[PDB]
Amino acid sequence: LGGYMLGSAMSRPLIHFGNDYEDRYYRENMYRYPNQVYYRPVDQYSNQNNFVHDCVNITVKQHTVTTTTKGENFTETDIKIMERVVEQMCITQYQQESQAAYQRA
Repeated sequence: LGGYMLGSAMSRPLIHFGNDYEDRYYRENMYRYPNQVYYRPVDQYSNQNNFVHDCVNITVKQHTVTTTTKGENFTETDIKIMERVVEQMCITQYQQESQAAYQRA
């Protein structure tokens, strides 16, 4: 995460899931299964999806590993979250960071 540009609070996708319970649950969880990720600045790398699974590996983790110490832990739902919000969002970077990392490079 040190050599990983924080994905400046992502696009806070808020997957909503189709369940306002979970819609709410991400809006509530966005400070943990959240609207932020860590990754390096990818000019879409013809596969940010790649750096994604690695970013979900850093971000859900930083929130369930350096953060499980705060008392904050995920469940496969909570993870299905970081995988829906983060695997998707970092994937969004596959298309979206070719924009931003084009900009920032």
